[PDB]
Amino acid sequence: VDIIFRSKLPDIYIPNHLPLHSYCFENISEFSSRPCLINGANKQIYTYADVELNSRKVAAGLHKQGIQPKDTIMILLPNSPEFVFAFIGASYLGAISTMANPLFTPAEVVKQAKASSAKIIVTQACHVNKVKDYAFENDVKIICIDSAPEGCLHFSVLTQANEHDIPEVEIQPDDVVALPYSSGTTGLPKGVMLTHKGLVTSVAQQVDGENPNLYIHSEDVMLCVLPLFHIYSLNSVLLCGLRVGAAILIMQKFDIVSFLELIQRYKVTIGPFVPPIVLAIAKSPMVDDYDLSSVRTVMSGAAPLGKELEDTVRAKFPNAKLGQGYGMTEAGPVLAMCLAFAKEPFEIKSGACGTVVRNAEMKIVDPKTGNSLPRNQSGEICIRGDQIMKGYLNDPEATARTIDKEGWLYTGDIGYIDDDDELFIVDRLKELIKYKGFQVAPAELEALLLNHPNISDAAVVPMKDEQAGEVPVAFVVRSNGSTITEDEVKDFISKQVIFYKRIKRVFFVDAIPKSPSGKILRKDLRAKL
Ligand SMILES: Nc1ncnc2c1ncn2[C@@H]1O[C@H](COP(=O)(O)OC(=O)/C=C/C2=CC(=O)C(=O)C=C2)[C@@H](O)[C@H]1O
Ligand SMILES: [Mg+2]
Repeated sequence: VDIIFRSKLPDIYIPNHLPLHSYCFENISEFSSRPCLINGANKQIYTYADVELNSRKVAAGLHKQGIQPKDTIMILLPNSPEFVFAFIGASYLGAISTMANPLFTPAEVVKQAKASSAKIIVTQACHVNKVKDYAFENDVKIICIDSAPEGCLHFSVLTQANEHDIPEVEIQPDDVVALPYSSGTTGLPKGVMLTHKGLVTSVAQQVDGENPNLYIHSEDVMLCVLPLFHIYSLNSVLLCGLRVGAAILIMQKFDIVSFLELIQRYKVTIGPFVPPIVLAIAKSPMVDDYDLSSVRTVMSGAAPLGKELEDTVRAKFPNAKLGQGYGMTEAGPVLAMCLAFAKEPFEIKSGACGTVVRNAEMKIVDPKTGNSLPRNQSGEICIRGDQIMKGYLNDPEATARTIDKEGWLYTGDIGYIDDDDELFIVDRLKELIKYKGFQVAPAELEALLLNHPNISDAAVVPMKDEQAGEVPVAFVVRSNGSTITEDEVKDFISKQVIFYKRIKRVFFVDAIPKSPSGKILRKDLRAKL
């Protein structure tokens, strides 16, 4: 029998039959006049009323541009009010938003645009070159938020639309609303189908209930420095923030001076961070010149944090509850959330990534035997609940390998739960690399390397790194007679991928360590490092 773990919080009612926009704005009349989005770039503020209205106008505009229920738009933007209006606008139509890093290479963007069947790409003028040819050849509309080059529309064409022209629509709970890309537990990036039901469940798991797991309210100011095109910020910052009526302070990029100035100036109360930001706070000489006493909650997620950094956060944020959250795109994303963040807080331990969310079930499974394990024994973390993905777009085979027929999502993460129901992640079974919290899929890089006429075989694995947590390193077997150097390999990759996917070291070997079956012995390679 499976040994099942649950939250220390009781199950709650979740209205996951509601469309995401209906749920997120359910209580809007209570904070209609309150600030919703604060743009750190220009200090423009939009109220809740504004955000709901603009989203509805954008929905009408998108419909006029040809977006029907179940159609897809691609958002190719930095953190911005426009990102938000496009995302919520598509939700109103029963449509889907796929989101991507605006700094992706042309090849990377086009691959995702093709895979997702995006009908419209929303971007900035400076990135039109990345998609122009593809979009013209395929009649994909390009909408720019700043200035429209030839053959593009301005975002104003969406906001000019009348909110009363939103068509009648019957959105179902299992309808897809968000399509972030993730490589999951093996292979290439795949389209993660996140539904209305799923996202409502995940948000509720965090912020709803008499004692919410992550207590945020309508007087909080939450920093949005994490990218909205990734699921952490999208769900835990934007969607959770909207649900409770919090102010969301948008930053387009991390800059230490801007970051500190904004926290001090706006009296930021919620800090959703990743370990590299925590590291910058611990290391920077200018931090001592700032008043960060306003921050009451500091969360780190997306990558391991560790004891040394956890300590200096305490010092630099004297009034904050500090802890971690643990998410995975396929999981909706949140699996576990620090209970020190609760309205009535629980005691926590350093290095824990939280307690499994309420209205969910967790088990720990030995990868060798398939046996579910008791407390204080490490194995693969698995989760079940309404919050998880519907599956991978156009990939039933990968879905079947990732979520079993009893509804269990296998994360590829190794951990244990202790006597206080605190989850600790100790290792990663899956091949995924995390550079500053960003996914790096080795399979993508390995495919590129194997394509080089002077490379016979290759394996990409994480190497531990202070600044980035992990960096991608390549083990390369040269073809016979090949003289390709470390820099030549690095350059070959650097010309084809976004910066964070770059190979930082190349180790040349006679053979890639493989199992008898020929699967890369990644654990063996990590051990060599
Ligand atoms: N706290 C963590 N400690 C160690 N590893 C972590 C942690 N969080 C994520 N990971 C590793 O990243 C993988 C998922 O990559 P992904 O890029 O799919 O997803 C994320 O990272 C999302 C993390 C979130 C964190 C929050 O606190 C939150 O509120 C909402 C989301 C996952 O399978 C782990 O290997
Ligand atoms: Mg319905």
